[PDB]
Amino acid sequence: RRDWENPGVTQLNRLAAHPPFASWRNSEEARTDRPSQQLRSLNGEWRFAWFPAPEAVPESWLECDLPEADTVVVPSNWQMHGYDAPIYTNVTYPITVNPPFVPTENPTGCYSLTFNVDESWLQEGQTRIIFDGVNSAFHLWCNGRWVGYGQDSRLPSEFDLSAFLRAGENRLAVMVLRWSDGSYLEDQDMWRMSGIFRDVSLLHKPTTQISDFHVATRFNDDFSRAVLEAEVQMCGELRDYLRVTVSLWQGETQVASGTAPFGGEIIDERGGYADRVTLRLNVENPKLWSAEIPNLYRAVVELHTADGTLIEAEACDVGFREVRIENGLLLLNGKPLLIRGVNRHEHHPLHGQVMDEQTMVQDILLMKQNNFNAVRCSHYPNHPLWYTLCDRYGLYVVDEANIETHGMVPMNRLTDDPRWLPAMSERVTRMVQRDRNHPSVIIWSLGNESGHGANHDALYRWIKSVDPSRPVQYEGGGADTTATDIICPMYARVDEDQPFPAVPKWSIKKWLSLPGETRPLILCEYAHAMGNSLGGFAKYWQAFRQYPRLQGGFVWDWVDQSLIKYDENGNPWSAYGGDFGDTPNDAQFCMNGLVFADRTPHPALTEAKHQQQFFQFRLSGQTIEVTSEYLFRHSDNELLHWMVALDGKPLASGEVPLDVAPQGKQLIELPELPQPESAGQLWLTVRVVQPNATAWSEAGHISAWQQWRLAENLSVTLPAASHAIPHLTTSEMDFCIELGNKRWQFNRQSGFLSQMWIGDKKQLLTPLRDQFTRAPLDNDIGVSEATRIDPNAWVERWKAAGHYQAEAALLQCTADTLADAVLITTAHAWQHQGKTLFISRKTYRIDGSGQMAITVDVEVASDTPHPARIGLNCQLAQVAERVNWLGLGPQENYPDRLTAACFDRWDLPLSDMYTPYVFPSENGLRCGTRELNYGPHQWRGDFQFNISRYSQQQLMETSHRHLLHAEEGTWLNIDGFHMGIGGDDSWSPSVSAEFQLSAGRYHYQLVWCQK
Amino acid sequence: AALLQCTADTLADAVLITTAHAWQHQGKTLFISRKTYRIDGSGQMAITVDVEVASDTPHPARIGLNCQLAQVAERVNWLGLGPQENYPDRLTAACFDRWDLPLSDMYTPYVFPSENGLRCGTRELNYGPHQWRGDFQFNISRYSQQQLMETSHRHLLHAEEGTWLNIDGFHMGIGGDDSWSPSVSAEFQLSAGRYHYQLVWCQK
Ligand SMILES: [Mg+2]
Ligand SMILES: [Mg+2]
Ligand code: NA
Ligand code: NA
Ligand code: NA
Ligand code: NA
Ligand code: NA
Ligand code: NA
Repeated sequence: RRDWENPGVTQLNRLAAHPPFASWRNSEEARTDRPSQQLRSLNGEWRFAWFPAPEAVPESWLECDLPEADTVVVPSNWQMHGYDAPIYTNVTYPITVNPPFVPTENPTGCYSLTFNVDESWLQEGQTRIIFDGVNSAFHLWCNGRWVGYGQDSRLPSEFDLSAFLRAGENRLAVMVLRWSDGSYLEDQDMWRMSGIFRDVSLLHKPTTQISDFHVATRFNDDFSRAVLEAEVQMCGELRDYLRVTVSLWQGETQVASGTAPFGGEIIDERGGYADRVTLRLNVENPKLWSAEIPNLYRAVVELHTADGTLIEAEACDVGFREVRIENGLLLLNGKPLLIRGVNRHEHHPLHGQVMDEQTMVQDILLMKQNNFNAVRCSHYPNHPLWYTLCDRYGLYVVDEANIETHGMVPMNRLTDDPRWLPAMSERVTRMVQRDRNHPSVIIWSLGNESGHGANHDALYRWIKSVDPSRPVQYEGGGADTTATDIICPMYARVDEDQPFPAVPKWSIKKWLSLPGETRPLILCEYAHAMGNSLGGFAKYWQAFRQYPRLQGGFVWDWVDQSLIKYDENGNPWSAYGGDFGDTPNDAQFCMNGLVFADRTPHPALTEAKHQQQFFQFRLSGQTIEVTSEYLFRHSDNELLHWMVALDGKPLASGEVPLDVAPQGKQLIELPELPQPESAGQLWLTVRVVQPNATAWSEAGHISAWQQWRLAENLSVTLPAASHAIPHLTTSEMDFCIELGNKRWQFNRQSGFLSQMWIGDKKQLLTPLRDQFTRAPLDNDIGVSEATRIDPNAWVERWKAAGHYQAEAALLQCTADTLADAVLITTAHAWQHQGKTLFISRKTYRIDGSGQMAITVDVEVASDTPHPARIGLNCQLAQVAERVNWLGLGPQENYPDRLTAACFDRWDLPLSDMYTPYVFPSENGLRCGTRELNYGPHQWRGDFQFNISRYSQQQLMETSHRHLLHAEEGTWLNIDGFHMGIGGDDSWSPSVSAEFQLSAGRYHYQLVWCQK
Repeated sequence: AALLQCTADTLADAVLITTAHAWQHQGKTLFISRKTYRIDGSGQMAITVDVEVASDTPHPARIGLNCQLAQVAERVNWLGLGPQENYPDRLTAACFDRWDLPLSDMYTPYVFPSENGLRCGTRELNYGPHQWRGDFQFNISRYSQQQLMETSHRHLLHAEEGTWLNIDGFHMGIGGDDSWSPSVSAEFQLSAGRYHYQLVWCQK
């Protein structure tokens, strides 16, 4: 029948979808969500054999275990065990586009498991098996007998095993197909794996059972009163003595309880559902649920007899919250939301796509600690535990159907095809039937990148029909089609329009007011965090706050999809597309996260935390205006800590308790501040600290911060008169300056400071020369390849202009002696094939104080691509342990991504000045620095810089970070100016005009001396 | 202007004059100006200017130099934005080219006198025997900033001796969204803290 090549057959003998069941036989246990004897786990060691195609599987395998098979762990992806290679492809399907057919060489995983079943389970009731996740299709045999078939890799497939099992030992045989017609609906930008990668369990239910139940909560005008409505459905034999009791608990305190026999109200001319019943419970002053305060209640559903005998119990956590769109705004419990969200794939560096509680909790904590309050299930229903955690920890979830047909041409070829409506409907309907009781889920999504087809409109309507409690969104077809209640574009920019044909990406501000538009706009994806990114992040947030209908978005995305491989000596390294022999592939585009695969933060995470703060501040005189962006909670676990410092020197600090109501304000006046001892700039820094621990944070957690320049006192006092005078020594080849223990050497042919001495030690490995380029960032590269060059990408424009091959032509080099110093003057012209790209004019003034003032003035041809930077560099001879500086820090920061950094005195080990992006590039920069100290060297001025053991050349020539090798000495890069990193997207120039080096003529000055 | 430094150095083919001033008021240093004047054997005077503006003082109306030339010519020839008066936040209509106008046209007769006649993006200015080169903004007329500031009606203005010249490295926006509250957009307020600009003065 080749059921895996027919979208008309997505399952065989599969049981209906429903909310999480456990069939407790004790109510108290259901109330506490404790383990159930009726819900067993079959996770653990299984038998597994790999085959190249289903036709290669031996018939003996159904009856008897294969001796060639290995014992492996389940759940898991067999690619992670190395049976075959995992594939990373973005848009292009991993298989030939020829729906509904798949390759004949279809990797087949044969899993089997011998397990016990107690006679008590077979003597009464129904025993079903549940597969939470099987990629991508599979057939099922129990004791040699065929049971059923299933598709859709991201939702549970359940079958009734009652007629197949026997008391004692039993053997399951599961044949998993890597590819199937269902693969055409699973073209998400991520690794292509397969296997039984989610929990497998055994559930026993009484013959007469609770087959389904829906929990709803509607409120009155001010939410002071609510009604919990619970529709319960049963299967089995109807009897008058049967009853359904639904009780609601708030902790240990029972809040309400209701009981009733089956028999619903009249529905139509044929009557009503005799097998259903709706219980309604009133609740006064309910504790509302929100990401701010995740108050949860427990709903216990009991199926029993009128005499009081319990037959079975189910239950769920209930969160009293209302989600509705009104007058253009998405409201939660009547208040307009501000989505601080992120897209999150289920990815583990070692386990692939198998999730575990530990990892889920770790992601959630990091998210809430960094001011995220929402997550989007990109792009499929998640592991069931994920919704439980979000309910409890408090995160707004967008539940997304497992539907993506990005590779099709056009994108909606399948979604507009009625013969694919069935397969699509199951992926949407079975998702709703499974998660509709989770309060964390506030929005349903019809899928991702599948264009806009009629099937979308149909399913969009189906949801609005079955579940009115949640809005429905979908981005395909233009982000604003008839299949979405929310304008949810991906990578739409703040002010810049991208008028693509048929599916343009308008600036979000303009989008809201297009003629006739009135819906709220929340980007389903924005701020592509690939590599050194998130430049311009602060621009979205400024907009979200000013525009009521710009209600935020979900950053793309949470964690890099890098995998772990081992080298020749067992050393692990982060691998990406193509590193497994997988081809065609999309290399590093699988790494777009705010954190590395191991959950170690990327520098951009801190920018997100800052911009996403819940407290806004304003300064006026000595009064700080604190404004809360919370919608429901008072600042009951926050205190404001202020600190005034002069050029890094702490001059005064204090603490004030924060007592601000949601959306309210608090005025805090600072004490009379004492005038600073010397000259310099006074800086004010405030921080919001949570004194007490929470479920998601430790005591002392900093949730927000801000800075302001206070009084500045310009130094107007001339330094002491030098004692000695620098001596100049002109020679055919050099201009040497001597001053005590110091020696400066300027090569007259190159016109560069080729060397410096402090006593007997040389200070340079490579001369100090100008630099106008940088090792290409992922955003500089885009989709350009050696095979497919993108002339539009920044990297290509620089290469094409000769920026990386520019050779300096010495125009002038003269030496002059002053009354108290030696003045060296140079002028270089960088040219490429007769084109003068840049002209550098400098003057070095070495005085008796032993200081070398470097004054630089650059000219950049208006018709050459704006340069990546304008500074100097050199390979210092020394290698120190610490790096001390006065500027923006402590973490890496760039022009368009430095709002999170603060100005102060920072001190870090040299290694922290290097950001280990898997794909190497220019990194570690720190802007707005007035003083830098390394070893015996000190540079002063107003510049940005990066210092490490890796030269820009090595960084741009190396593909993986583990292949880098510390160079001799330390490479220093001091820039007077540096281009922005961009990041609105990573496949087209995204550096905003204000952050491009286009002034034409640049000036900057540095002073080098001993610390 | 409090003088902090004024030195002279004889070079291989020129004389270098270095100065440093600090403008104060009530013991507060508003701005600091550092310059060097380089005069070579060609008779050209290269002026390098680097200013510091206290971050806590209101952003200055402009950053440049001014003086009253003894000269009084009839024409003003320049290579920059023109031919009409243009300011940083109102120069889109101006075009870059070689303009040549009568001195009076370098003056805008606003009934209520104020700073006027400026021209931006100028790389070369020619007046009488003088020529200034660089990348500056400028206005030139027979009325001083002081007279314009103290005179209520344009008909009460009297032509001063010689010609008043204002060469700006940077000039604040004029604004206009309204005329009863600060309206100069942030990007047009001189708030960088440190400014640099250079000029070359010569004859012919
Ligand atoms: Mg099928
Ligand atoms: Mg895609
Ligand atoms: Na697990
Ligand atoms: Na908003
Ligand atoms: Na990607
Ligand atoms: Na508090
Ligand atoms: Na590279
Ligand atoms: Na006046």
